[PDB]
Order: sequence, then C-alpha cells, then structure tokens
Amino acid sequence: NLAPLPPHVPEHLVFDFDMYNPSNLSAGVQEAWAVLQESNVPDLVWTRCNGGHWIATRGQLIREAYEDYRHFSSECPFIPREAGEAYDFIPTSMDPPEQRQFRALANQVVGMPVVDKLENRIQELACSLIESLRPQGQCNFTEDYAEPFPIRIFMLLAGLPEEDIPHLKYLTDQMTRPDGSMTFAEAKEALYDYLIPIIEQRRQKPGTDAISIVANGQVNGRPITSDEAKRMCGLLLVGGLDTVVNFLSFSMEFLAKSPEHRQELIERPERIPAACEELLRRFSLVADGRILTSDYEFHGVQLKKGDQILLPQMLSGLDERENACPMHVDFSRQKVSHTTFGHGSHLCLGQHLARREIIVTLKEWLTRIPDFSIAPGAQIQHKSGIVSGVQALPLVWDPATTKAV
Ligand code: 6HE
Ligand SMILES: CC1(C)[C@@H]2CC[C@@]1(C)C(=O)C2
Ligand SMILES: [Cl-]
Ligand SMILES: [K+]
Repeated sequence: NLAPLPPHVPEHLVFDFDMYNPSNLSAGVQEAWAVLQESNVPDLVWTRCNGGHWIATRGQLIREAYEDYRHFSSECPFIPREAGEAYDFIPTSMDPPEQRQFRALANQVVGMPVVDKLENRIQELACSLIESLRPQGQCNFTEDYAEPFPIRIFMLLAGLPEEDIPHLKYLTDQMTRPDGSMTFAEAKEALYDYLIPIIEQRRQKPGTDAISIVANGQVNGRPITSDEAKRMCGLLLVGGLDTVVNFLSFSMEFLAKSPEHRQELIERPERIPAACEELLRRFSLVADGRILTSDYEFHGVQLKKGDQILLPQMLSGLDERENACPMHVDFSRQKVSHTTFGHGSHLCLGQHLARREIIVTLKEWLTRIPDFSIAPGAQIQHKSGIVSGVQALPLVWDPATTKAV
C-alpha cells in the first residue's frame, strides 16, 4: 500500500522503496538496498511505502543525521510509525542528554569485560558445534550454526533457559522482520510479559547474569527502576537474538561462493580480524532511523516536524563515495569506512561481543571445513527489514577434505 503523498513532498523526490520487501531482493539484500545509490537517485528521497518516510541514501547524510540528535530524534526510531511509537527500549529510544547515563550499565553486561568472562565458552561452543557438523558433509547453516552459536552465548550471559529460544526468537523477529501476525506493540508486550516476572525475581534474589545486573543496577548513582530495567533488557534480547545471527549467514554464504577468499584466510590467518571488518562493511545489515523534532531544511529538502527518516546503517559503507568498488570484498582494503554498528551517540555496545563471535567463527570454521560450497541447485534467498538476513543457507562439503582438531 502507498500512503498519500504529504503536501510538502515534491513528486521528483518520490522513490517507493519498500524496506520490508525491496523490489531487487532476489539480487541479494545489500544489492537491493543499493538501488538507492544509482546515479539518477537523489541523496534524500521519499517513499510512500510503510506509511511514508524519508530515506537518506548516502553515507554523508546518514552520518550527519546520526550526529545531529537535536533535529533527528531516537524517540521514534523504527518504520512503520506504529513500531517507532511503541519502541521504548533503553537507551536506544532516548536522545542525549537523557540517554547517556544508561550506557554504562549496558556496557557492563554486554561490553568488553563481559566478552573476557565469556571468551572460553565462546571458543568452546563454536568448536563443538562445528565439529558436530564436520563429518556430515552438509548443514543448514542458519539453523545449525548461525542461530544456536550467538543465541546460546546470549542465553548463557542472560541466565535464560535454552528451551525458551524458539519463543523469544519468534518475538524478536516480529520486531525486525514482522510476518504480519503481530504488530510491533504486540510483540513488545509479549516480550515484556516474559521479562517482567524474571526481572522482579532477580531484583528479589540477584544472580550474576546480565538480567540480574541490569535489574539491580545504578544509573548515575541512583537505582534503576523496574520499568527502565525491562526496557533495557528488551534491547539486549533483540541484540542477542537478531544481529550476529543474521550477519554470520551473509558471511558464510560469501565464503561458500569464494574459494579464493577462504584460501586467503587459511594461508594468512592473521588477516581474519581485517576480514571481519571488511565483511561487516560489505554485508552490513541494519537500517533504523529517526524522527524530525522540528521543521528543518536538510541538503535542500524541506523536512517537517514528525516526518520519519530512515538512515540505513547498511548504506554508508556500500556508498562508492565512501569506498571504491564497494561491492567488491578486499580483505586488504586500507580504509574500511562503514557505519555498520551505528554512528553518533548510539554506537553499538554489543560490537565487541559481535566481533569476537565473528572472528571465532571464521577461524574455527576454516580450521575444520576449509572447502565447502552452496548445495547443488540452491538459490540463496535473503529477507529485508530493520535487520536483514538469509532465509536458508544449505552448504555441502566432502568430509575427506575436513580436519578434526
Ligand atoms: C547482545 C547485545 C548486542 C549485540 C550482540 C549487538 N548489539 Fe548493537 N547496534 C547496532 C546499531 C546500528 C546500533 C545503533 C542503533 C541506533 O542508532 O538507533 C546498535 C546499538 C546497540 C546498543 C545501544 C546495544 C546495547 C546493542 N546494540 C546491543 C547489541 C548494530 C549491531 C550490529 C550490526 C550487530 C552485529 C553484527 C550488533 N548490533 C550486535
Ligand atoms: C537497530 C538494532 C540492530 C540495535 C540493536 C538491535 C536493534 C534491532 C535495535 O533495536 C537497536
Ligand atoms: Cl544507546
Ligand atoms: K517510541
């Protein structure tokens, strides 16, 4: 459905891109979004899809708007409007100054010191999952590794039972790639139905898990409220269940299709961290945005208070104006420019955990299964939304070419 064109929007800026089902999707989701960077498309366009909103199509504008929280507010950060209105996670639904005091608590539970506490378990799980698949000569990568690896690390960190994964993963997916059976508000309320009793249990009887730490936390020296704790835990759950999960599949699909790049990392394993960064650029996958706090002329375009603007994190690094030959993967790329983990005051606090999970996966997969390919006659289908992903990734290999560690 196409929403009526607002009176202030000129026809020449209309480009009806659908972020939940882009027309070029069969080419790959990054490719589908990159249609917005064809030479005839303006830096800033209006789509009538998904209730109507602006889209910044170039890194320069995306960065500028993420920096300018005074004009571009995180209050309503998701499209469609009903989702952005319902979205109340902390700290990502707040602007500075209010936002900042909550970042330290989040950092405590998912940041670098916690990555250190989890290091051995991350390593052990990657190795065990991969060794279990190795002799089979095939896997369904999304279900067999991309999901269980990061999700089990998260459930461990959060002290939540693994048998709760199917329910939580379903709900989280309705917030990022809704199947239409639940509004964002309904999925949010269901997630809160889950979290509220657990938060009170852990305020009564604290453990050492992330939910206990948030629920008993202090925010600039005063106690967090039960409600604030719930809103922070919601963000942590969505980050844990729907980010790295999708990214690993883009990366493994690429490696399955590029024997040369696999060989590069096998021969020169020291390049794996740089490879991770270049894959984070090329297979960037997030697109949220902001709401205008006032009428504002931005790059020659009249924006009105209340207008939503999608600021795709994915697009900055794909912009030829930021990286030459942007669709080409070059592990030796000198300046890897991207906003994959966001930009401005809301830079991802989970990024150290994400990079560890990625780097461990690349190392431990290629150690055991250096030679693999896409299953015979398979056509890999992507999916688009707030976080984009891979529907299924069937891989095959000859077990004789593998190595048990
Ligand atoms: C378990 C926690 C976790 C994990 C695994 C991630 N994130 Fe992070 N994240 C990302 C973006 C673009 C933003 C800013 C959003 C905005 O400005 O509105 C955040 C912010 C955040 C913030 C503020 C938090 C607490 C957060 N994200 C937890 C978080 C992207 C990512 C990506 C691309 C990955 C993985 C590849 C990721 N996150 C893993
Ligand atoms: C946009 C995000 C990737 C970032 C972490 C999870 C996510 C869906 C959010 O709600 C904030
Ligand atoms: Cl934040
Ligand atoms: K909101």
